[PDB]
Amino acid sequence: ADPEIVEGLPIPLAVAGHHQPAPFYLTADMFGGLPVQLAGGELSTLVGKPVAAPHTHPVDELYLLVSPNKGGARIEVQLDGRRHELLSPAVMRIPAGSEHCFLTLEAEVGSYCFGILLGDRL
Amino acid sequence: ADPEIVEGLPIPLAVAGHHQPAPFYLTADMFGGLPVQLAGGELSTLVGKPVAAPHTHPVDELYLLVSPNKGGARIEVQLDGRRHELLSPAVMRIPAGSEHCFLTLEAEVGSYCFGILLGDRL
Repeated sequence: ADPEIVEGLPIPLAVAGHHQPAPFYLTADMFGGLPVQLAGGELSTLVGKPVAAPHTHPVDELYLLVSPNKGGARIEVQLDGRRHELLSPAVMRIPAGSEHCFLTLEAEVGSYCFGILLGDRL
Repeated sequence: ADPEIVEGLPIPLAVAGHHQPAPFYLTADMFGGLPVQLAGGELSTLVGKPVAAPHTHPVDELYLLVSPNKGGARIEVQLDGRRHELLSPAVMRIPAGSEHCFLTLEAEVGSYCFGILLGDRL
């Protein structure tokens, strides 16, 4: 087993507000310790099916939205109780402590949203 | 214009070893300053077409490989002059200073590889 690689992905972690574990691709324990965590997933099966209720983390975060066609995915991010619209590709800042969640309004195969956590606590 | 969002993506930055600019989705200047940078892209048009010669960065890095079907993308990462194989989903550590690059061997629509730079210098 090659210590430079992790193939045991995603790592499903319990996360506040979620109805099933969130899929993690980077965790804080990896490779002797990372300064970020990263969760997310492909959106084609999540149209109209939010992964979570509004929830918080004690670290700043970023949402990253990508899709193979320009504008191929659209999400709504609730932040501080108000909706923001993202059209792929896009990034959005989510301040530490802020109540947030996203909803997929449209996606194609290969649309991805990731939550990038700028620290090691959830 | 909503300061919490960046829609002007990707941000094509000149990067050593590349033949065209690398597509950045997170840059160090964003949102008043980030501690990471992130570049990458969809792999279906990159099968057999490496983006770069071996090159280095002065910060630790991670490669993240995802695809809509489990095992739907396979890449080879050269690290320290030796090839490592990644089958999606996977992550690989790339130590600061280490000569590295990747080659897409197989991908489907929606396969993505990202380089996640654990610092603010290239």
